[PDB]
Amino acid sequence: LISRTVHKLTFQYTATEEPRLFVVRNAEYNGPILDGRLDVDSKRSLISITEISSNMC
Amino acid sequence: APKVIVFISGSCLFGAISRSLFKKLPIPYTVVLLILGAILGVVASNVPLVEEHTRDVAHMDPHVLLQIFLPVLIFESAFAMDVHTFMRSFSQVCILALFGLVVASVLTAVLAMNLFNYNWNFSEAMMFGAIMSATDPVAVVALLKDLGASKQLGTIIEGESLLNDGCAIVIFNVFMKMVFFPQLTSTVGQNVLYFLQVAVAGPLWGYAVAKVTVFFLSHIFNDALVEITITLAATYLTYYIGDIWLEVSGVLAVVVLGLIVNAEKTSISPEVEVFLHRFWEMLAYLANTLIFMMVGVVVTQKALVAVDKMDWFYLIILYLAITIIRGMVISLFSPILSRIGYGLTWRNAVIMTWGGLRGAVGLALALVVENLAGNDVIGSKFLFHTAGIVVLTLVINATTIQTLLRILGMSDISIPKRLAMAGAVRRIHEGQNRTLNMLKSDRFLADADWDIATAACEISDPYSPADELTLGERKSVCPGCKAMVPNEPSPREFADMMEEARLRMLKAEKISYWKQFEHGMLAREALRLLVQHAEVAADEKDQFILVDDLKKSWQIKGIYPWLKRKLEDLISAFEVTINIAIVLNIVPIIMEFQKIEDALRISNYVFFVIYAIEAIVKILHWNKFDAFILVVALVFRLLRGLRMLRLTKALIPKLILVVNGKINNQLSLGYDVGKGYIIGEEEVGKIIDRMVDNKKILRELKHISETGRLQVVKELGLLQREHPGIAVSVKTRQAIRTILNHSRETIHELQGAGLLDEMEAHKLELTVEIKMKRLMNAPSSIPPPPPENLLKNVSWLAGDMKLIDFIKARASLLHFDYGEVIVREGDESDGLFLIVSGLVKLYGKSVFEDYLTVGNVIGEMGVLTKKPRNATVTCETTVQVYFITAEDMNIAIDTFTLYPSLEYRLWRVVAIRIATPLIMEQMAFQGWTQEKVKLHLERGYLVDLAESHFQFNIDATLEDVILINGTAYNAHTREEIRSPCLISRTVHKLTFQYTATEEPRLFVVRNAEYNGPILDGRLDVDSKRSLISITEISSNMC
Amino acid sequence: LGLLQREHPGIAVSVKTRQAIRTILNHSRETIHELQGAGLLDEMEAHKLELTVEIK
Amino acid sequence: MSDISIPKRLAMAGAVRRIHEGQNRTLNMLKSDRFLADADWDIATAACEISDPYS
Amino acid sequence: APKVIVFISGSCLFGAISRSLFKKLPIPYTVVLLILGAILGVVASNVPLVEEHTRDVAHMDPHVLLQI
Amino acid sequence: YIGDIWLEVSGVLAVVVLGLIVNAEKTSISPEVEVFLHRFWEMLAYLANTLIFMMVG
Repeated sequence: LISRTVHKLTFQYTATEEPRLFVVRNAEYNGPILDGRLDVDSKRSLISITEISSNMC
Repeated sequence: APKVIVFISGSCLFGAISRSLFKKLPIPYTVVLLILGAILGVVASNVPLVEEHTRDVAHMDPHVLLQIFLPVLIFESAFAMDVHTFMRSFSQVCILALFGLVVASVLTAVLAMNLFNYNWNFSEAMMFGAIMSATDPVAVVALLKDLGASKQLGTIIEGESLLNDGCAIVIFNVFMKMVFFPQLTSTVGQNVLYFLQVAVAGPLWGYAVAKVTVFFLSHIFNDALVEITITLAATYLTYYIGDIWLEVSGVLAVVVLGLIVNAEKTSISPEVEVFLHRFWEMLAYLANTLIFMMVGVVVTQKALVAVDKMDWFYLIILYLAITIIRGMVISLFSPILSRIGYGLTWRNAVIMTWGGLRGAVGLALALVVENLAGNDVIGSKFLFHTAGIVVLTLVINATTIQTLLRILGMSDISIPKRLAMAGAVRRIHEGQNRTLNMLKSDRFLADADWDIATAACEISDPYSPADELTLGERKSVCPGCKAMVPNEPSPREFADMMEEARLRMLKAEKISYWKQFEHGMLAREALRLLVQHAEVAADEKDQFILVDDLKKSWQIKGIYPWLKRKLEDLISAFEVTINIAIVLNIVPIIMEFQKIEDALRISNYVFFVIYAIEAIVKILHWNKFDAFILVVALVFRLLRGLRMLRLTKALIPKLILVVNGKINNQLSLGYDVGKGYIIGEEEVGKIIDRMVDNKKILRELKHISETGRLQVVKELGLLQREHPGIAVSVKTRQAIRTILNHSRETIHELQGAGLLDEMEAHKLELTVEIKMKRLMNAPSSIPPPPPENLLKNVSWLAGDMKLIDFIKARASLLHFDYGEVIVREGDESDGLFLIVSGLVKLYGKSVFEDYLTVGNVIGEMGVLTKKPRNATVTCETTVQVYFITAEDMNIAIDTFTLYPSLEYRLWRVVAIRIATPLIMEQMAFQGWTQEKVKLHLERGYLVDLAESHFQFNIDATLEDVILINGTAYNAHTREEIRSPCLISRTVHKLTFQYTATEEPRLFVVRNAEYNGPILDGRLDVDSKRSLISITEISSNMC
Repeated sequence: LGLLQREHPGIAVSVKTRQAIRTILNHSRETIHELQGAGLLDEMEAHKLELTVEIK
Repeated sequence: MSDISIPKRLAMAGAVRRIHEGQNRTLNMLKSDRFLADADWDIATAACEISDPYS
Repeated sequence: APKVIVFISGSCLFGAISRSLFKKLPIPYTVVLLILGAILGVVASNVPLVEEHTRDVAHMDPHVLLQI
Repeated sequence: YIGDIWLEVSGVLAVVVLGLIVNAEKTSISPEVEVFLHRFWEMLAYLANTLIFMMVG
């Protein structure tokens, strides 16, 4: 487990190693924004949001 | 063998089958219960055993039917009501229910007399109209609750139904006593006294029993059964005593009792509140089931032998006329109802007209007409027409009220609610995908049938022309990150950006208010008011949530401050003995109102020992009144005057306690609404940099938010200055509630960690629940502390008696009147200023503007850093301050140097105050409230940088490192940091330069703590062998 | 436990599917609670979704 | 049979100590709030006191 | 007028008072309920209105007592 | 009622067995209904004890 003391990792690329690194990124931003786009379909009952974005203008 | 058990339990089982089998069908379960009752009735008419069962049950006495079933229905209808929304629109509900009920009963009486072939007089026709005008919508209230908007219409319909049922039973009882049981004659004075008795002493008797019940419930801790028993016994005793022992309308008494107990729900423990809601719903369900079954049995046994084709025709015309009459009533009251703040639209009027569902109250009154008419046909016609209009209203109005809400447009799901539900469903789906990918790689659950697991775990979204055009306009409004094309704004798209930013700010404010309520900071009603103001402000053109509409929450103005000051002007063990003597002499007043009444109670206990020897010779204007009472006693009415004067001079301070309680209840809501607004604006200003990207819009929204924040802070400070003691009481209530809520969270986090098992955690949670209930019954006006108690309760000063003594020795209480300037912006730091009275204004060019109040200390950073001042302080009221000079603070710093030093405590207070915006800026995106940040920062400690050679190594045990003052160098001197800043993950080692006039300060928080499963310790038995207690809780041993 | 699965295979698959579905629904319940605490979902909509997971 | 066992006594004492340090942290936070600074803190400290049930 | 409501609700209120007033005392609330019932019984033997109430309630059928 | 009246069955043992089985199959009830049912039957037994002791006195 690469600790807090390490700041930058420089991997050597060679044969028979090809190193693998697994990272987890700080939960997520549960955006209070949450803008989206619906589209009405046939019979006007399946109106459903498609593009849940939460990052817009 | 009681056959009532077989009928009651069979009705319960048939209602269970009816509810279960007809979930999908739109026909309600009450009409199919009525059909099953009719089948049981004809089976009873054929088979004699079912005749025995239904004969001894369904052919009930009328009085016992009302006295058992009506209090349950009326109390559940009052207890399910949202009392605050009911009272906000009490005017419309009252005028609609009362006046619409009396004119609908009159019109139904006139229609019955002029249309029905029977020779009914006006009294029996008014009985018929009273039964027909009683409405019980429950399905319509449920449909209007779940279908989003028109939230107020459900409360309007439910309150109108409750008052309609109560007043319908009142006019029914009046005309039943006109027709059936007496037919006596009385004068107009007795008639107006009887009307006054019913229509006034109903609610007053209900109020008296409700206040006694609420007082009894407030002082009951740690037994739910006593509380449920008290509620049930209070309801039944109120109805029985009012209707039987007095001539009081007991229905109005149970209405008032239910509304008051629903208002004072905080006097009940919350688990008992949840139980009481489900319990009264269950009792009303059983009452409705029994009434509908009995009505079906008696309709097909006794009421269906006089029905003809003309009766069926009259039933159809009666249903049409009742709907037309109710619609015309709502239409004619539409101007008066529209003149009030929630004016009815035509859509709400149509829903109110078509939601007039008849029910169990009208069925019960028809049943008592049937059983009181005897062998006459009038009861048969009453019961047949009531059951017919109940069946017709249930079928037609339930199905068409669903279709009519769909057609009129009130059942549409709003676009923001659709977006929120879609985001929740997407989060649920990605969480389930993560859980599935975890569970497929487990060493135990690898061979599970995953098709069935994926099929069973599928949380679908419940919500699946103008709308598409509007949504297309919104996505044309926001290109942002998905478009990824730069451009420049235009004067139409600038207004579009401003409007969308306003909507985003209001949505984030609503999210902040719900975060405050969910973490136990807001009350419920403050949350409702704040989200209502945000939703109202989202509907107008360009307004935000204003301050002027929020002022009405904390407008304490009314009759109550005037009563408070007048009774306090009137106020300003021997008295207990005299009050006990007057209370003991209260009973001979009732005796004199036989040995001539035992010599008139021995001359009224010899004039109450000659007024207790003239109050012990006036203890060797109130005393003038006592002397006048004694002189009148020396010269029965004298005793009455003496007793009433003693009662007045005893009951005045209880009246000021009631006035203090009412001002406290309004002031608590005002403080909660204001604090919710302040916390919401602070949170939305922490998250406005990500949302609003245009800088002009950012500056305008920040300016509006800061003006609102400053106005609310100033109003709350002046509000504290208006009523000081009640302000101290509400602040102490909120402080105790915060401490106990966080203790509850600590018990829950110990229960989740397994360190405390469920029984011991339940004991400790029982202790904190008892403490919350005792906090509810607090004094409403804690007297305000002197300046000395404020000075002893400063955070740094508070720990040590010696430092308290030194600072109190070298304090200086200074007084500044209105408009004076306490300190300038650019002058030197000459000392602290602890505000002990009043409100100040911190104008400063940091433009930093703030209002400080009682308890805040000004100049701590100034007297530590030896820096020129930041902001000038001008008084906004008369301000009393404690001026601890800089020389006194410096010699107190040089004097007190223990392990908690004065320097360490002062720098810790200012370090928390300067580290809260940094952690809130860098970590608002992880959903952290300000209170959680303050609590997480309060676990920290400053580092003695003089100890470790002025170089500091950030190892993995440190969570957040904030440099508070001075400059620092980082790692292999890569750069320099010279500000208040949150030292990030990239920095590994801090090397501080030690020089003059900086002396840098660093605040660190260390990685929660190891909650040791070890937990070894040592006890020691003491004298009497009862105080055996653990001393050395170690959790780190061999 | 491996030999116990080998004794009765189908009942082992049923109890594993029960525990898997229960784990997924418990974590969905925790996700609804963490959306309710974050304010993104109000109390009525969260009560609807919790009603769905309770029915499941 | 009514004696409280030693491990249960230790667990309850640890829970009470965690409660007390949490209340001290909450008090030090609440004394430095811009709204609740003038509360009567003697009453708050008296009302919030989760004593150990097993002494 | 069903007097069973007055007896049932009075018993509920007296049990509430008995539970509330005797939390600290080791004597249970059932025996003090029995003492209050004895006081109500001699009051009923003297006063005829309480005789009417307790007579139509407490002199119950045996079968309905068991079956309820 | 059916056991004691319509048959000659000891209905007390029937209610004992019914209560023990419903207590065993508590997972067939929803948990909020389980909490309600516990407090509800405690309340009904409290009212029954109170009424029996008052009547006996």
